[PDB]
Formats: sequence, C-alpha cells, structure tokens
Amino acid sequence: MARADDTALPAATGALELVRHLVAERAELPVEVLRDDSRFLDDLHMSSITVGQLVNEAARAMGLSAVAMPTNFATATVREMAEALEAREREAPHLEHHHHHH
Repeated sequence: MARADDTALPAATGALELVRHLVAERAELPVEVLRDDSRFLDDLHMSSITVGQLVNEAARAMGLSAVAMPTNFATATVREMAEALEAREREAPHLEHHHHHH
C-alpha cells in the first residue's frame, strides 16, 4: 500500500525475497513474518558461522561465487544482506561456477 515491493517477492522472485526467505527459514520462522530490520543476531539470532551457512545458499541462487559473505553480518540486517547481494548481481562480471560437495 505504501511501497511496490510489499511482503514476499515483488514480481517474479526479487533478490530481496531470496535473502529474507533464506534468513527467515534459517531463523525457524516464515518469510512473511521476517522483518526488514531484523538483525542476523538481535532477532534472527544467527551466529557468524550460521549466517555464512545461509549466505552461501543465497549467492548460489543469485548466480554468484566469490560474493559469498560480502561483509560482516553479525551487525547487519536482512535489508543489508539482500541489498549487498542484489547490488553484486546487478553489476557482476561474466563469470559463473557450480561448486558441489558441501
């Protein structure tokens, strides 16, 4: 009603929903209840090690590689992680990879 994004994906999927989704599910909660200002520790309660676990899942979907964990998340929020990921893909090189076994 106020924004175009709104809960869940904006149109098809939206990188924003990808991060929030992976985070929400990793926090033992739905993506519809995931707050945009929910820290990866204050609320989501995701240790530095836990964050990297879900962060790797996002990069894979966004089609990244080295983007895995752009910066500290212990003090970041879903909006920051989602924005950082969406930013990279928004202007990333012509590189790609799979990397299995994990």
